Amino acid sequence: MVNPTVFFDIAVDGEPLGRVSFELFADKVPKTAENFRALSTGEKGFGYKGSCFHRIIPGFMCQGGDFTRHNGTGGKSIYGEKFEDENFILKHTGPGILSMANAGPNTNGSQFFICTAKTEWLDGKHVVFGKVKEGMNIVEAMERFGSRNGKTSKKITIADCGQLE
Repeated sequence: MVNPTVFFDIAVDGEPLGRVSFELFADKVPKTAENFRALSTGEKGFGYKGSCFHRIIPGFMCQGGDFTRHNGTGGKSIYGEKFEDENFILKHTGPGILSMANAGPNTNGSQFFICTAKTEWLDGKHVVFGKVKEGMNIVEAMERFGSRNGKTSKKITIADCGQLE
């Protein structure tokens, strides 16, 4: 095997921005990687396609994944609703890190965030499970639509998403 690669085609108020591809560390966090992969392909009948990045903070991160409530309070995993923190082997070492958002210990659903900088204070609190492979320039572009409190100036949506490799 080899770690899977998924992609997100980002749009700003419908206007295509570009593609961001991610390598999912299935070799270190198989359960967390699988949740993201399946939600990216939409194979379970629900997922990221059509959802938006509701919280974008410049110099920090781009958060999304709430396909149920579309406001940062919903979303769900492919294992029911919420699942345990698999492990904290990987750290938020720098820009491009893909990690799970949560509401405290063992509350992983579908929400995730892409770091635009090293965020060591999240180590041991959020499960790191992947990283940007291609399109970091697109993530930087998305970052320009965020604000200090996270509210986005325009709607940043996942026009399409799926698996490449």
